[PDB]
Amino acid sequence: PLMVKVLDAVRGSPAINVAVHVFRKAADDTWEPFASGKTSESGELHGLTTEEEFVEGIYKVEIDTKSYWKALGISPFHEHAEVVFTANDSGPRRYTIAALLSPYSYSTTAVVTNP
Amino acid sequence: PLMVKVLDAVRGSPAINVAVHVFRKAADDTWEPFASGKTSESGELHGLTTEEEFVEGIYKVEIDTKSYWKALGISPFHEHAEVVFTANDSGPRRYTIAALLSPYSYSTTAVVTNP
Amino acid sequence: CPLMVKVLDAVRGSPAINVAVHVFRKAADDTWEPFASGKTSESGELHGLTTEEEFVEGIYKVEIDTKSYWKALGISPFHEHAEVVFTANDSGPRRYTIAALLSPYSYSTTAVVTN
Amino acid sequence: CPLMVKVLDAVRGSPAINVAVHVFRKAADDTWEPFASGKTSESGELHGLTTEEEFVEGIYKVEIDTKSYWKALGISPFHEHAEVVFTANDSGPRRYTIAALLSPYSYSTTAVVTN
Ligand SMILES: Oc1c(Br)cc(/C=C/c2ccccc2)cc1Br
Ligand SMILES: Oc1c(Br)cc(/C=C/c2ccccc2)cc1Br
Repeated sequence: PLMVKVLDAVRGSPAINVAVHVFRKAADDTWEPFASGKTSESGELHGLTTEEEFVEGIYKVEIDTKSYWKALGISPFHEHAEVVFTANDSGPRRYTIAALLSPYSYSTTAVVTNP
Repeated sequence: PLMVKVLDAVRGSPAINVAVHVFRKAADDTWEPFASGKTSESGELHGLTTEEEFVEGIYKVEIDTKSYWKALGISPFHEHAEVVFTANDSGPRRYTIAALLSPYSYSTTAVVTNP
Repeated sequence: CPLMVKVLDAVRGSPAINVAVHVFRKAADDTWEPFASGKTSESGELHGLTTEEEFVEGIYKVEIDTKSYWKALGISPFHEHAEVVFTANDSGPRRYTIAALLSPYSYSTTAVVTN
Repeated sequence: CPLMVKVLDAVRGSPAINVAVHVFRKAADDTWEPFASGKTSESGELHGLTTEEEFVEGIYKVEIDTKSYWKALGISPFHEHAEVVFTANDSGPRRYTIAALLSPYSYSTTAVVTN
């Protein structure tokens, strides 16, 4: 029920091997690690979680954009791109979080579907 | 070798039933109709052309954003979103043209791959 | 002046300076006629394109010479240019800012319309 | 002042007015400490956050209260807020504008860094 897709606006290509960390806000208001992975050759990251595991909550998807641009030898502006949202509060949904990256800019969007 | 994908930033959903017209610049510098179609329930439009047909040239992909927002009962700013590019000039490539729409804004990106 | 164009560079994190911009108005025969042009300043802005008297209701196209901009920086871009096509409407607010954010394979644009 | 934040609304084509913005600086213990805050003006801009003397090199986070903005307009948004996290570096240019373009399910941000 959670997928992340990352594109590179400079190359005109998927952003491959981008690290992604997902957190969920805990009872005590701290960010607990939830899941993590790397985008594939398609710029997609699948398999982060299951419908059982992905309960209601406030989630933070951290896309490690600085590490991505540095691995490419470029000095970018942002430390990371974060997307913070409440999920599954009217029941289970499927979420795609897409991000389009440039060295000094990013854009993100969500696609939310009801299975 | 040509796909168009359109997302809606207001709904958080694919932009469905968006009309798309493709033109190719002719010998005489006019825009000749090349192909057209509508996005599906996934916001994707497949099947516009073939690798034989999609020769080198300058192409214009016109995404009919006004008609999309009007069909939804909304008065938007732009008449359409255009993406104009040279294609296949170093041999055949696969192109995805993605666009993310709001009533007073759009963003577009290209993903170009070599099969 | 009721129309201003602002262009930014997402790669360098700067105003896009000395970008040619041409504005056209749609004529009764559906051709585009030249209306105004200039080059962006050091702030990435192009002021003084027109006056209230001249800027009547109608369909306008703002063409931004993105290809020359990228080539002058030694970067190969995807698009031939960026175009923004819209209707000016006297029942809306009176001042239009057309803003564009440029990357080699992507651009984003928005309108800020105010009184 | 070396730091300005500008927020725009992609749905209405306007400045995003009276949006709360909080700036934090990363402390030696890795916690975020409050640094500056304010509300955007009628132009969507927040000036006067800090001074040159106070704005030393370091990691800063700009948090934008997008959720309250959309709810005040009667719109259900996706994100809890928008955050922009970056390093201020004295070897780069001296003035930082953080610009954000808001839609209910999307946002785009860019940095314009100039001398
Ligand atoms: O499967 C795709 C593809 Br192909 C492109 C996108 C493009 C997303 C995007 C475009 C402009 C600004 C922000 C995100 C999203 C998804 Br989902
Ligand atoms: O005066 C400005 C500044 Br400074 C930045 C912008 C940024 C616009 C923008 C940001 C993200 C995507 C598309 C456009 C617009 C204006 Br009018």
